[PDB]
Amino acid sequence: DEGETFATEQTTQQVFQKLGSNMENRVCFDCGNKNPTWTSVPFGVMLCIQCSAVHRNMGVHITFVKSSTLDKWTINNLRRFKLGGNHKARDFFLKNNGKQLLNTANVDAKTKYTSPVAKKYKIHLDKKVQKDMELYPSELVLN
Ligand SMILES: [Zn+2]
Repeated sequence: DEGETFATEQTTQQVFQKLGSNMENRVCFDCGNKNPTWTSVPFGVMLCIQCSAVHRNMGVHITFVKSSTLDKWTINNLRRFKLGGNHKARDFFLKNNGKQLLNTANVDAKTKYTSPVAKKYKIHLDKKVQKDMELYPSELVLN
């Protein structure tokens, strides 16, 4: 549980700075609104304020949200964005015949985030996060 301490603001900023270099991470993963600063932590994706409200209403059983710029981030939570982000998520969905779920319109979020491809992705990302916790138990190392 060495990774449950809160990360420093500069580490938090550098994490989201790194994601921000990829264009996929500059648009909301659910609706494509520009410059999302909210997040769905378990899926490691960036969300606009509106979709942060959609996710919040789904319940913690499915997701929970945090602001990249207004909330304190734990080490373990930041890991999901070192290793995740919108580009990694989208690439997994494309490979796992789930491009229909990536549309910015006419997709219900609960269906999106409880689908098989979504559940396999969270497991995929969870393994990467567990490996990172074992190699880097108390600190967030960018490469
Ligand atoms: Zn959105």
